[PDB]
Amino acid sequence: KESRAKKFQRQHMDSDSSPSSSSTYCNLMMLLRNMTQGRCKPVNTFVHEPLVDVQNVCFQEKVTCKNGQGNCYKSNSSMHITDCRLTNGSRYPNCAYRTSPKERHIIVACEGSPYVPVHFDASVEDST
Ligand SMILES: [Cl-]
Ligand SMILES: [Cl-]
Ligand SMILES: [Cl-]
Ligand SMILES: [Cl-]
Ligand SMILES: [Cl-]
Ligand SMILES: [Cl-]
Repeated sequence: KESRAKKFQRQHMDSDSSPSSSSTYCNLMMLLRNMTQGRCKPVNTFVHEPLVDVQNVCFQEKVTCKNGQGNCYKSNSSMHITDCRLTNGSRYPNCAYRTSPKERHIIVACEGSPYVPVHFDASVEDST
């Protein structure tokens, strides 16, 4: 049983690991974070920053969510992230991933009291 805030942490936070993800990082992390149970989650982004830094994004630049609804916020700073993409050849229960580390501003949807990230919306390179 999982709140949206807890689901966000499980799926998208990886505060305590190195930014330069090796080629097997997503294979290991998608499994460890329960994103290969029932189905292979096709795409996922992990953020290698402190929780407080990601939570604080809810109080940074307000931007439009990709679907035009909800309240989204773009980080002031470029953060260490890793994109994970399900390989073409993969099929449940065999879930293989390509790992792509990068530094990007994150855009998250926020809600609740406390007002916290509940959805990873997008990442972008450009500031402002
Ligand atoms: Cl950083
Ligand atoms: Cl790609
Ligand atoms: Cl990518
Ligand atoms: Cl999400
Ligand atoms: Cl980009
Ligand atoms: Cl792009």
